[PDB]
Amino acid sequence: LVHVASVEKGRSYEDFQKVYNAIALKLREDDEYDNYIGYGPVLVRLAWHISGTWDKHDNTGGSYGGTYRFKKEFNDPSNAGLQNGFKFLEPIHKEFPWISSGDLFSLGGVTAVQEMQGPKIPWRCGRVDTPEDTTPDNGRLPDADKDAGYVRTFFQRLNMNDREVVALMGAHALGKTHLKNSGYEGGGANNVFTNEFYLNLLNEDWKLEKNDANNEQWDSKSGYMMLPTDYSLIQDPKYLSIVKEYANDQDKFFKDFSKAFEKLLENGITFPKDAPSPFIFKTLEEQGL
Ligand code: HEM
Ligand SMILES: Nc1ccnc(N)n1
Repeated sequence: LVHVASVEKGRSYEDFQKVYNAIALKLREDDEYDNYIGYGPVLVRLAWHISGTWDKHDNTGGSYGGTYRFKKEFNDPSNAGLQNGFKFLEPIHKEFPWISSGDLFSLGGVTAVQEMQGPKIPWRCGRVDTPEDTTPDNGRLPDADKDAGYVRTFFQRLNMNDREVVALMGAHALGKTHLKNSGYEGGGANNVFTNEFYLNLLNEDWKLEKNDANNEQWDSKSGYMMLPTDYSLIQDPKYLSIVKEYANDQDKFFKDFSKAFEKLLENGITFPKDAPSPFIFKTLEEQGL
């Protein structure tokens, strides 16, 4: 099963920069969302969830087909809360109706990372909407209650190694958990992309507590929170070494995150040899906008 990237007809970098800018300007405007976190974190999560259905064994799922637009996927319990991100992107899609759904959802993630002062994430266009029957069944996204071995095995299906997994999980500095979405609560209100996930894991005093949904999570008195799967990164000796590395090297974390996140967003896609090079979008700030 082969998904060949096909550039939206006649479109070029400048077209996609316009879409980036519209997302970025709406991120700035709609600042009240989720007690003033804004939509950055939820858009990052959306990009990851639409990508994280991929299965390397058969090339099912993945970002290419834009299948999150179909009810089976939209309604996955694992996706509860992402409807907020989809509704954010609706007016962007109306303005730019030519962009494919997978391109839009993945570009939303890139835009959010960059506008939150994260690394540049190169991004390629050409995902093509596929029909409803290509939607992957629910259950491909990861559970949060499990341990390091679960996380390691889980990510092999997405062709991610230990460094890639630990880098990707640094996104858990962003936003928060919401009890009514996932059965986990808390984390604060951060909307700046930094390496603080790693620092927090290493330097906070963590307690294993039960939340109001009767699930265990790790809490600190400063207000940070780690899921069991987050905390597993300091329980496993191989993950812990990498956590330490990123805690101690912001640039290294940014570079490794960028490469893993692009990879995630591109898994499953065949780029023809004469496809455009990846685009690196300017932030609003770099444009003086
Ligand atoms: C073992 C892997 C992972 C597990 C089990 C997991 C689980 C979760 C859970 C349960 C939440 C809370 C959702 C809610 O209640 O609203 C969450 C939030 C989030 N996740 Fe993950 N996650 C994983 C990996 C990732 C990865 C790889 C990324 C992206 C690179 C990511 C990005 C985020 C973001 C940005 C949020 C905050 C959402 C918001 O503030 O609305 N997660 N995750
Ligand atoms: N453990 C997590 C996951 C996502 N966001 C925050 N603030 N904490």
